[PDB]
Amino acid sequence: SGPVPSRARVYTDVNTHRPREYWDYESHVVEWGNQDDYQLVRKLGRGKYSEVFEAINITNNEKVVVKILKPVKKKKIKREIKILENLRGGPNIITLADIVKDPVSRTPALVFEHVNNTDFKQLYQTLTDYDIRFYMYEILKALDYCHSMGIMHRDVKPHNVMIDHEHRKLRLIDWGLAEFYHPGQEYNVRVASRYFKGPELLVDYQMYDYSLDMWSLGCMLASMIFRKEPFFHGHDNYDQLVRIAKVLGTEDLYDYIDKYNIELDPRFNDILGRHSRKRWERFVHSENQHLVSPEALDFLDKLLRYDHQSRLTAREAMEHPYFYTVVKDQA
Ligand SMILES: O=C(O)c1ccc2c(c1)nc(NCCCCCCNCc1ccc(-c3ccccc3)c(Cl)c1)c1ccncc12
Repeated sequence: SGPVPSRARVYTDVNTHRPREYWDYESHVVEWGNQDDYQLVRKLGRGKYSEVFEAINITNNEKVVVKILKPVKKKKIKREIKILENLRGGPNIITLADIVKDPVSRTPALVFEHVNNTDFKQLYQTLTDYDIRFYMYEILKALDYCHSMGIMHRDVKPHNVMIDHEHRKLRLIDWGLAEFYHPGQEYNVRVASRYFKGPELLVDYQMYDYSLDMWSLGCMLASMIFRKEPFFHGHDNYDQLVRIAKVLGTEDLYDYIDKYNIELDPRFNDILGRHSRKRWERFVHSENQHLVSPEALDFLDKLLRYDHQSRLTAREAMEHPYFYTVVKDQA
């Protein structure tokens, strides 16, 4: 008869109450600066939609990052631009500094603030239980902010979180998959990295909301405190749901399906099976116990839920006991 609809249980109407121009990005007009103000120094990394360079602004001699965009639909470029401008200034959101086009190739590029990225190779062994709480809280500062601004990020993952540990500075980057939230809108489920896709993505439930981001955050936290990168190591989109089902159990998954009347792809009909809801203690071992704790496991369990309505919000997460220590130190 159809899927049951869903509404975000926070920030539901934030966008309706704004002027059309806030979220109607398709009609945004963009001011292309001259790429010749910036000279590229070196390639800092590529990806599916872009390549990133360290660059220098020749007018003020300042270090900077230029993100040249591989061809995407014109709407998506305006979308990312509109969203960085609405989010500009917000806590731990990367700052868009300029929007330039190349003179000859006419290909567009966004110019961002430079962040001395701390080497994550040596950062994986000098990570204390406090540092994970501290930097997890910084991510929620940014997630709660953009959720409160009506924007879901949809691509939270390690490669999209930068840390300058020297100065305890964190930045949430790549907003090219982010969208505005609009009650009742149906979204594209083919988003995010495969290991961070939320169950609502894998069962093709299009009416999701900010809580999508909390699942991803739960996948990161789990890989951190258990030192298992990635925590749900599926071999494709279908098996990714099975890898989740082997940890969360099937009983809750089929409950979720019935609650929202989601019709399950028949490809799933013979690979899910019957699996119990495991206990988090299974994943705890000598090399990772120094980060696992009763609070962390409680906080993790309240993030990784099938039903997107029941995951904590970003604001609820900050008020969890897991962060009681970093919240007092910020005083
Ligand atoms: O496209 C954009 O908008 C954009 C904007 C600006 C920049 C950009 C892209 N790309 C840059 N270079 C790409 C490098 C890859 C990121 C490295 C991943 N970082 C691991 C990592 C560590 C620790 C944790 C963690 C989590 C929880 C608790 C403790 C630690 C996590 Cl989760 C991940 C860049 C460089 C310099 N300046 C600006 C930008």
